[PDB]
Amino acid sequence: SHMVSLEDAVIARLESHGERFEVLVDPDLAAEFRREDSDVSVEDVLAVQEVFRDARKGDKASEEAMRKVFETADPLEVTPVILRRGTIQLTAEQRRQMIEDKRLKIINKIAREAINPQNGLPHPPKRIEKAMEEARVHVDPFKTVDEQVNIVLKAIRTKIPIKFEKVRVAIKIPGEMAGSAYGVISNFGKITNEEWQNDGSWIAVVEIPGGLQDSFYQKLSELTGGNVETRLIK
Repeated sequence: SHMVSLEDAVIARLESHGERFEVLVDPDLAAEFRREDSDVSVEDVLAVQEVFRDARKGDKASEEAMRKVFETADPLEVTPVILRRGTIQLTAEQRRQMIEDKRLKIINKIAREAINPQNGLPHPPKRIEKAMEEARVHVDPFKTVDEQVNIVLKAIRTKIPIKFEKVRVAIKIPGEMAGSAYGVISNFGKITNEEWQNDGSWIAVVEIPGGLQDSFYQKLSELTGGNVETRLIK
């Protein structure tokens, strides 16, 4: 059962005519809540169901002040307005930790999904990282990894040849390993076709994120102790 630690909670703040209203929120869930068509409930976003004047100092808002500003004193009705119209306040440590966390996740997600369209091959994480530096990418502490991946990809595509692309790999493995390979495959992609062979081996066509071509081969080879054949489809 999930909860934001009080250490990890951030503040969402809304000011009206010089008066602050603040709530303590899970930063990941708060970011999701801000997205279009999110299924995250406000109850899951809030660390406590209380509206503060100052959330770090613990001074809380009057019901009268909330009614004046929001036309409601219900924290579950006030909070969505603060989240959608307000700002996010981070401590120095939180900003540093969040940027670092998201930076690594962005590098990995790009490395996983991307290929070099010139040769069809993956870019190692280190290459993506180097491109981000060249493009002087600033990672945001708060924006979701999903949103930032697209921003960052656009920024680095002038530095390196890069595109998100799924690829299809045909694999051939001994029949004894087919059950086991299904489990490995499910970490990497989706089986689009599979056929037991006349000779007892098993062939599967697997659609994977293009940046995983080498990792996929490595895991399959380790599983089958080298008893695997792979090729890119066509």
